[PDB]
This record gives sequence, C-alpha cells and structure tokens, in this order.
Amino acid sequence: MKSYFVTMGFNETFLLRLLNETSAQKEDSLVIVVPSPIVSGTRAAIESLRAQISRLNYPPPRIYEIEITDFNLALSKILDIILTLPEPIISDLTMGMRMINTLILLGIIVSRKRFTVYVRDEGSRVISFNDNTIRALMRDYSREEMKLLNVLYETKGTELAKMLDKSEINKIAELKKFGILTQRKVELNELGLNVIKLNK
Amino acid sequence: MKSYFVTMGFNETFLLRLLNETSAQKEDSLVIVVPSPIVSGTRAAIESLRAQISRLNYPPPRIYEIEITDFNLALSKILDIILTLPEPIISDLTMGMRMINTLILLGIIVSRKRFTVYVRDEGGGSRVISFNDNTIRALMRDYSREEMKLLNVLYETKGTGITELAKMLDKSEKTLINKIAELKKFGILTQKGKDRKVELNELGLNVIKLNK
RNA sequence: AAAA
Repeated sequence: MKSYFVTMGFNETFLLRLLNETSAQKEDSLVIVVPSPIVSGTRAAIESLRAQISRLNYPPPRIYEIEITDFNLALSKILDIILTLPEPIISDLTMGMRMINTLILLGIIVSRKRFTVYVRDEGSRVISFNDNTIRALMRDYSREEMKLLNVLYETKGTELAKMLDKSEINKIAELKKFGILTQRKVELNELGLNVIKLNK
Repeated sequence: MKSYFVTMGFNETFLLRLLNETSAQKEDSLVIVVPSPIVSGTRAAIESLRAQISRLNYPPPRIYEIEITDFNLALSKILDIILTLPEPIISDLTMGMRMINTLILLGIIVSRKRFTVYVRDEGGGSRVISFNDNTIRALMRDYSREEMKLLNVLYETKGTGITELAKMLDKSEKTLINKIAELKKFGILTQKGKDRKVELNELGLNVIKLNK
C-alpha cells in the first residue's frame, strides 16, 4: 500500500502513466492538489481522469484546492495534507504548475517521510530519487566516515582495513543503507561521489 | 555583486523579468544551463536574450550544456557549476526543462550555499512564491525539546517581552537573549514594535507544525 | 522546455 501525491494541469495522461508504471492498487491513496480557482482545463482533466480510473479499478482521487499566495501559507496547507498520507509517498513533478510542484517537493522532504519522486523529459526519459538520496546528501559525515570515503575515492575499491588501521565492517552495512556504497571489492557508487563532492 | 543560475527553454521573458525585478548588474554572474544538444528554439531564445541584455547593461550569460543520463550523473554536473558561483545564488525555476530545474533546486539546497528561489505563474499572472536557504534550514533543523518549549509559548501568547518570557521559562534574560538571537538567524521569529515583543512568523508556524 |  502506498500514496500518490501530485498536482494536476490540463493533461491527465501523465498521472495515468504514473499509476500504471508503479502498479497502482485500489487500496492506495491518490491525492491531487490543484490551484484555486479550479480552471476549466484542470476540471476537465479531473473528470477525464475519473472516467478512466473507474474502468481500470484504481483508487478514487481526493482533490484539495489551495490558494498560492505566500510560500509559507501555501506550504502550511501542503503540510496538513502530507501528514494524512501513509508512506511511501509517490510523486511526479512533470505535471501541473511549477509553484505547486515546488511546494510538494519541499513538503515531502521537510516532512522526513519516505518518498520516491519521478521527473520525466516531457511526459521517454525519466529520473528519480527518494528520501534516502536526500538524507545521504544532507548528512553531516564525521571524520572517521569522511576519511574512509576519501580513501575509497583514492583507492577506487580488508586491504582497506590496513589503511585506516582498524579491525575486520559494522560501519560498512551502515553506509550501505544510505546508498552511498556497495560491496569482493567495496565499491563506491555515484551517490557516494556526490557525497564526497559536497564535503571536500 | 550577486549571481544568477537558471536553465533555458524557448522563452526568455521570465529571465528578463527576473533581472528587472532584482535590479541585475553587469558585474553579476549570469549562468545558464541548457540540455545537450542545444535545440533550435533554445538557441533562438538565447540570441533574443543577449540582444536585450546588452541594451539594459545586464550581465552577459555564460552558457553550460549538460547531458542528463542518470540522476546522480546529472547532479554531479550541476554541483560543479554551483560550487563556482558567488553567493547569494538567485534562481527562478519557472523556465526550461523541469528535470534541470529539479537538479538546480536540489543542487542548491545540498550545497549549503545562500540562495533565493522564485517560482512564478506560467499563465502570466502575478502569483509568485519565493524562499531562501534560511527557510529550508529552518524547516529541516532538529529542534531540541527545550527550544520547542520556547516556540510553544510564543504561539500560545502571541507575543511576549523578553522579561516575561524569561519568567515563564525559568531562565535568565541573558541566556534567553542568546537563544532568541540564535532562532532569529533561522528567520522563524521577529521582534518588532517599541515593546520588542518576540513573535512567531508564518515560517515559525510551519516549524512548530512539523514537530507535532 | 510557459499548468507539457
């Protein structure tokens, strides 16, 4: 079970693609935030989405309208919605107004809930990230960790154990949860490259 | 001197509006990131921009072209550009590809640099929100139980002078001043009026709402 | 790539 949290523009097909790609189920939650007032294009897109959801056995959408006047007053409404969504929260920034997508994006990050955000090339190519990515980039690494990463960066991958001079691993599984390295040779991933780049 | 970091689509109007609303100077770094390869509508918007920039003594744009294969690979390239921009970084995410603007936004936050982001209304309207680095750091800060006790009081009294706050919290005014100065750095409270009553602003309300 |  999961939650979809998106805004809606004039084209419901972006959301239909997201719902099928991630195998949406009826038990899931679908929450659509739209600007106030609801313009004709957005309303038509919602009715078009209702008819197509009712055929495909998807979850019924809940629609929230919010005025977009102040960054904090609008974030306040986005946050109240977010605390009512069970994790993980699936989001896609390719559709709807940029202002509202910005508030959704910032809303899930500061809420510290689990999430997966997708962003597409126009509506073919696609990139994604999650709460683990953001937390791995926002983390203040200690020097025991930082100089271990810098060694892995310079050695490119127990030969490691006789460099920092320790025993022979509990920290390895801890850093594998942050997705910054893998594991035989301990291999640093691209996310770890960004880690080191942020703290050099 | 400031710096501007934006991406470009087919329309330069929002960038020229940004430059006009923030009083852009010729000594500023204007940096534009575009996808690779540069398509013809983006080449045309960039030529339309340079003509108007020269006539208004705006900064000349330095243009970088980025490939976007993977999230981490593309962010890596955005960070290289960000980490050579002088602070503060002024950005406007209402233009160009959404993928690039997401990386620009995410790149700026994690670079811990100073910034102001604008996001406008596509339909041309006057609706516009903005935020800055203190905004994000405020919402993500780990607030101690003691710090939360102080914020909870300002919400229930709606403004209280330093002397009464020190009484309500069983602390010295000397130590309350230092703590109020530290919270003021994050932008979550202000102290206006001739009575110097400490008050929670809208940002402080969101901070309190996150810890319930 | 201005509710794509």
